[PDB]
Amino acid sequence: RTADLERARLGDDGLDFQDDAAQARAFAQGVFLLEIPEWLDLSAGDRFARQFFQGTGVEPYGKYRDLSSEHFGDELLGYHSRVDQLEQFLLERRFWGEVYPSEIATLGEHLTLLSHRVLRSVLASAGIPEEDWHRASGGCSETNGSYHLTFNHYRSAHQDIGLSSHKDDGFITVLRTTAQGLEVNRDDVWEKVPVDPACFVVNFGLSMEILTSACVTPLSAIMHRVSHQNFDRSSFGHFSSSRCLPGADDGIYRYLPSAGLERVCGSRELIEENDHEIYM
Ligand SMILES: C[C@H]1CCO[C@]2([C@@H](O)[C@@](C)(O)CO)NC(=O)[C@H]1NC2=O
Ligand SMILES: O=C(O)CCC(=O)C(=O)O
Ligand SMILES: [Cl-]
Ligand SMILES: [Fe+2]
Repeated sequence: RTADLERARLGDDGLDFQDDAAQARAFAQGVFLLEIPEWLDLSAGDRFARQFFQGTGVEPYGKYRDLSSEHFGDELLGYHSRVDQLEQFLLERRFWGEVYPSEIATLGEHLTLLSHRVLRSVLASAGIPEEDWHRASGGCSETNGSYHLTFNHYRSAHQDIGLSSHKDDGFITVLRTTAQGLEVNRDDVWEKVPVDPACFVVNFGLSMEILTSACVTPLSAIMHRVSHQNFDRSSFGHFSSSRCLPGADDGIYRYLPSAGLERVCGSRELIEENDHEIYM
């Protein structure tokens, strides 16, 4: 029914779970709760998620409904109506300063540095050598990855599932949710993720699963979905991927213990393949 997730916070040494066993469960499941720093203001992001889809009559964020992928030269970006209840606004970090409201780009930057700290804690626990982190993470072990700040709205009038079962593409997703609907399939049973507006939900994407698939303790990309919503719902997430610019793709790698990194596919290629199976 309801998943019982481990809870972590970022501290002086990195990710702090209650004990080492709890960290191992969290990383093995591929999903856990992360305490939101008390200084971090999420209210503008919350408002953007409630407004982005409403058009230019609605201030200050409704106008982002009018920015489609054409305006960015990148089919992933801008406003997208999906086949499920979900509609989205997606923007990669290279456009945040120019295109997002200033306070929304600020939020994106805070989340990038928090996620960077989360990812480095995970890479260390996997025993991957530090000098391989940059290439293994497509730049996300520093701040050279591809980062999408993505706003979600579930149109409860559409007779669809909220968002189909899927795995995220990348290494780390930091998910901000304040209402029921998110479900996870940790072990062949769907379970509700408990709502705690004081925590983010963190999960691993396909790139984390590929990277660690040959390690002693492989880490999984959690299968998750959003159930059919009878009232409206919104949320947003920060997604870290191997640099996947249209002209500069850092590739997707698997770590072979005692050997090094082996290339599996392209970063954008993984995203296109994954977006395909999610929706059709
Ligand atoms: C890379 C980018 C686009 C790909 O789509 C995802 C995907 O999780 C989803 C469900 O939001 C697309 O609808 N969203 C992102 O922001 C990012 N990662 C995803 O997996
Ligand atoms: O809205 C949610 O809670 C989840 C959204 C999600 O999983 C995604 O956008 O990839
Ligand atoms: Cl609509
Ligand atoms: Fe997701």
